[PDB]
Formats: sequence, structure tokens, C-alpha cells
Amino acid sequence: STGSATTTPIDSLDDAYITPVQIGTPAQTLNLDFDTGSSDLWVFSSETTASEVDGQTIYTPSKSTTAKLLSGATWSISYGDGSSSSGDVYTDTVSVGGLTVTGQAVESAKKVSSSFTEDSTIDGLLGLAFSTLNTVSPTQQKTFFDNAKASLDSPVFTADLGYHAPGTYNFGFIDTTAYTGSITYTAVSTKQGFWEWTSTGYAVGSGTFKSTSIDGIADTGTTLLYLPATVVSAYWAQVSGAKSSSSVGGYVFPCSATLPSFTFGVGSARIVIPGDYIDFGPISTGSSSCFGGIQSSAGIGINIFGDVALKAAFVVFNGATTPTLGFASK
Repeated sequence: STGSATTTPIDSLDDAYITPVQIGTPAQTLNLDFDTGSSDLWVFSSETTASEVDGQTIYTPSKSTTAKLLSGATWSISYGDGSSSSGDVYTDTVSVGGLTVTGQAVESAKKVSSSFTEDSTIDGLLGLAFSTLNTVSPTQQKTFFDNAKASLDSPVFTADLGYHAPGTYNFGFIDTTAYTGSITYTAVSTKQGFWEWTSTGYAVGSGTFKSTSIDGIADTGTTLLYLPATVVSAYWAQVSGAKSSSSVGGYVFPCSATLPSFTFGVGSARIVIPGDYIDFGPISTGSSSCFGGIQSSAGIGINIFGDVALKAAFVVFNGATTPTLGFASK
């Protein structure tokens, strides 16, 4: 089997991407944030504290003839940005782009943090990291991909995120028309539960490539590109007037600037992030100070190849017995 679904930016900045997902019988369609950096499929629901729901579409398990309470199971997750959610668990039928999993754990939120409430466009998350990170207790549950894998034509999914435009998540096949040149595959460590890999270096604009190992995670659920302070300083030094602002929470730059590109290495291959992908717009409405899309990972504890990086590539998440990651230009 295969599946193919369009993923759409939630706003004009590509802050996140939402993908429609069918849950239950009859189908209830929710727009979920596909997150290769976590491993829980959780939704706003009829059980979510009413004051914490503000415009989201909810899953109502009592209206699904295939929903079953997973007795005694609870979940609770905290994300790198400080947001969180928790609740109980149903199993139900879940379909993405024509690919159906029966008995998928659907984690129903009883509580969500303010950041989730305040984002009306995201109805929940669909985790695509390794199932070892799943938070369901006392019996850990599998991700949608893990459940689907054996049925797929090939045990892979691909992320093809758009810049200020829709893109695609495919399951079970590589669309050879969706990228240019070849896909370069690189080793993955699953030791921390992430799609963790080592970039071979970087360049800023038309500058020379610096060969250096950068361990990080491919994370569709993180907006920005978080890299070591040395790398980030080298980037922003090429933008007149750019500075790190403790008050704002990272590098800002004059909105009048033209940003240089940023290249990262995948083996001997190179992925070029155009400068415009690194512009996240005014820090507040009407400001001439703009927020940068490349930020320091210092004090995160890990480097993160988030959407800024991934959307410059066609990315293969190869879930073969020994997982790997593939990147192609597009």
C-alpha cells in the first residue's frame, strides 16, 4: 500500500504545516502537524477542557463506531518549545492520504497548554519519530508509520515541504518526479529516538564550504534551523546590522536586508537554503527588526534541522531494518 497527502503551511511564515488525517468511522477529518521529532498521535477532542479549545476541530470518539477506549492508558508530553498536552487513549482507524491503519492509538487530549489553544489551525500532532519516544503509559504505543510499515510497498515516508506553498507527505514510495539529481543517503542513529544524522558541514552564501561534523535531528515539527553557536555567528556576520537579542530570544536582522543562502552537507552532496527561507518577518507587527530563521542550538542540547532546512530538500525517512535518511535537491 501507499499514501499521499498534501501538507499546507498554517500561515504566511511557514510556522508549521498541517496535513488532513481521517480518524474514526464515519471519518472525522482533523488537520495534524506531522512531527518527525516526536512519537505521539494526539488530538483535540470532546474530552479537552472546554476553555482550552479555541477554534480547533475536535475528535469525538463516542461518534466513531470503531473507537475503543484503551483501558487504563494515559499520556503526557512536553515539547522543546515548552508546550505540553496530556490525556487518555483510544484505538481507532486512521487514514492519511489513502493509507489506512486499523487499531492506531489516538491520544485524546484532556489538557493542552496555551500555545496549542492559541493556534486554531492545528488540531493535534502526528508523531513520526521512533516509537521508543511514545509517551503512552503503562503500555507504550506505536506511531502511525510503525503500524503501517509492514503493509507499505517500501518501508519509507518522504517529506516535501513547500516554501510559502503546499507540499506533500508520501508513505510507502519515492516519487522520482519530486526532486532533481540524486538522493544522497546518510546514516541514522536511533539511540535518542530521533532521526539523528551527521551533516558534513556548511557554507554561508557564496563562501567556501567548511567541512565539519554537525550531529542533529531531522525534525518537521520544528520551524527553524538550530545549529552550533559558531556556525550561526558565521552566518549572521554576513548580514549588516544583524545581532543576537536576548530580549527577543535570538538573532534579529534589519528587515531591509537581503539574506545570504545557507548550504548544509549531506555526505558529499549539498543542500542550499535560499536566503528568503531564513526570513521570519517582523518581530512584532510594524517593526523593522526581523526574526532570523537560523538560530543557536546552545542550551537546547541538540542541533535541529527543522522546516527551514527540510523545506529546501526532498527528504526520505527510510524505516528499513537499519534506518537511514535521504536528501535531494528539488
